[PDB]
Amino acid sequence: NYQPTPEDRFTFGLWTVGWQGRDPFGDATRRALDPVESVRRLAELGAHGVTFHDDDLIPFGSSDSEREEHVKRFRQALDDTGMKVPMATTNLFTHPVFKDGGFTANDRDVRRYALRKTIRNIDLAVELGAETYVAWGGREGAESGGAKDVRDALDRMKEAFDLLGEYVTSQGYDIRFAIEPKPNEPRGDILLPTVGHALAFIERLERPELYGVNPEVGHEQMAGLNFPHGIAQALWAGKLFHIDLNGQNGIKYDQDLRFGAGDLRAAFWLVDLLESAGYSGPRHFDFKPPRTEDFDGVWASAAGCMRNYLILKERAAAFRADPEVQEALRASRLDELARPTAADGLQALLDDRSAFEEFDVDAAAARGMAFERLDQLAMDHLLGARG
Ligand SMILES: [Ca+2]
Ligand SMILES: [Mn+2]
Repeated sequence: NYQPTPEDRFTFGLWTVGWQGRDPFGDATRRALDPVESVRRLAELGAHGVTFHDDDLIPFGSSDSEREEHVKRFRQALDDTGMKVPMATTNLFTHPVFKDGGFTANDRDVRRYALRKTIRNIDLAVELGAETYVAWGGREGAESGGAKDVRDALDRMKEAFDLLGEYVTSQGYDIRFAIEPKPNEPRGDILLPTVGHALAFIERLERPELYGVNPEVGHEQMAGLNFPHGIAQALWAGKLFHIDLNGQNGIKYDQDLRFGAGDLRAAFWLVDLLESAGYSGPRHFDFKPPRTEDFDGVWASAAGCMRNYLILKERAAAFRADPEVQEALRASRLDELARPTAADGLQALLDDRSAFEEFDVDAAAARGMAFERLDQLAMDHLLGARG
């Protein structure tokens, strides 16, 4: 019955199950959770670990002795349970100082503060065991055209990331960075709005090897993009350092539903891809139990994240192992897609009359791709009508 175990690498942010339910239009519907309780409860559900923003773990503005107590208690709960902390991040979005951004705030003093706040938490993240440090630039962007010169902003963004890379290098840390794209919300448009834009930006950093992406299901879907396709591009680039799993119904505000909700078939094809590509990173849920729920419903929603991943993993595996699917894939020429177009080389291609001058385009055109039969096998497997 689809029971999670630590090898599944399922992780959760403190801010996920800890979301109190405040929204644009609404006061909290749930009391705050102690991070130690979340670690305990998630461990009992079969999670592998947890993640945190600085300000989730240590309230903003804490004294040194309050900070020490929060960290000691958390480290303790982790040491007790065997829960890991594979990723951490900085809150560069809540405090009003970040109203125009952290790294790309127009005010230079805010950009410097953002970097110092991030570096403090990188040290803590490393201490607690994180392999990935995420950046979600949710305040980087604009509501209006004159407010933000994007080339200058990208210069500032690059400067910031490059300084963070210099910092980790100077310390000999092994931690790597991952940019979590989002196209909009809370800014009217956010910089680096998709996986593609983040991948492209990373190529211009001084040490690109230190940076990858942390794509989120719902975020790419807020641009109407195909999340599995974007993950394939990230994999192709060697940059899928981490991933955020959740659900989203289409182009609208960022819902952060439990994984499996929203676009179920996209969830199926995503799990298929991660498993068959051998992604080995965390399966992290950046989700929020709806504010309709009480704590029982929080834990049910968290369990459902994991359950749905495991159901989908079984269905995708059954699909790929079915001889009838393997024959359909061949019928649709997926194998031919894996062959070089011209391993014979350019000159041979140019001189090959069979490729062009003498190619029977009509016979090629007439060959059906057989994609609908393939996709109905996939549907039948997902729905358990096969497998
Ligand atoms: Ca996320
Ligand atoms: Mn989101």
